[PDB]
Amino acid sequence: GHMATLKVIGVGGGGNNAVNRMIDHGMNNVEFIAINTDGQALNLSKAESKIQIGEKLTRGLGAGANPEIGKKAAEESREQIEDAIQGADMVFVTSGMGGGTGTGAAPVVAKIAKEMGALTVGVVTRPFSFEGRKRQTQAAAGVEAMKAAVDTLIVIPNDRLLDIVDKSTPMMEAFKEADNVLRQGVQGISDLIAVSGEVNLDFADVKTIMSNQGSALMGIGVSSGENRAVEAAKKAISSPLLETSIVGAQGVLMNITGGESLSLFEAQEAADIVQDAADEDVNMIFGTVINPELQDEIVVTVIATGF
Ligand SMILES: Nc1nc2c(ncn2[C@@H]2O[C@H](COP(=O)(O)OP(=O)(O)O)[C@@H](O)[C@H]2O)c(=O)[nH]1
Ligand SMILES: [Ca+2]
Repeated sequence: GHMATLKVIGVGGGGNNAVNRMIDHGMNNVEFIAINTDGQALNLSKAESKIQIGEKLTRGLGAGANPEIGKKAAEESREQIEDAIQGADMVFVTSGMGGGTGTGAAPVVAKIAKEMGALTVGVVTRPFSFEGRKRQTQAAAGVEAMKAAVDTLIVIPNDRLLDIVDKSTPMMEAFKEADNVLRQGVQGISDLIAVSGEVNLDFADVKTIMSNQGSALMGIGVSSGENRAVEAAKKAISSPLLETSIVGAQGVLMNITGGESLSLFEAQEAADIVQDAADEDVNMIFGTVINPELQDEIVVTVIATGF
């Protein structure tokens, strides 16, 4: 055996910027892979592994808003993509839908990951409405192709970022908020793999919840004090940036981490928050971790599928 190998793959411009920001944030025990047609951008990537696709197609330029070029680029470079993926137990593919490279290449990358045996999760954005109808239609086709290629898919409509900014919030700060969805999803899985919990969840439970499902939610909530478990649970399933909310989820992996004070009653409260918000008879895979380093803080991690 071995400790489950996680890789995060950015595809196209937005995907590679997300990768750069995650690397800078400080994510460890995860392999980052940068994939792009655009050689200028790739040269500035902080990823250990860089794959320039479509060298013969684009000659180092981007795909110029043509998803067919992105797709053919990924197909041209299938063997480099396979080699980069090799060894992964789980692959996260992140990309902004609507352009030429991500829209076409990301679903090929996802297909390669899955056909190689990796549990494959996509986290992708839809374009802002101000970008126009063609962009939205191209992105929609990209989303549908991603859905057909991944085990689970998380979609972030960029329009939702307009819900969390004020008129002065810098664009890059809004982009960082979107980054949180993938980054915390990855970190929650990394944490599950690395610690043997008092009620343990491991990579086999992640596979059960995420394999061949469709839409997904991945969230984390942290709270302290009086109603900390309910508050943390509510935060975990809060989805202002998510196309897919908790509502309708029929399978949930939920892990609760706390100090020695973590109460049985609290654990039930948190479970009930998730079950009630889903408004379904949820099949739960429940975990608990006692970290005595923690004091009054409680952390609730949720992965929801089965929509
Ligand atoms: N949230 C977010 N969205 C992005 C970012 N970069 C690009 N986008 C979105 O992604 C779409 C495609 O852009 P890009 O990834 O550069 O295109 P590509 O390189 O040709 O695949 C754009 O239409 C934007 O909606 C980013 O850093 N954050
Ligand atoms: Ca564990």
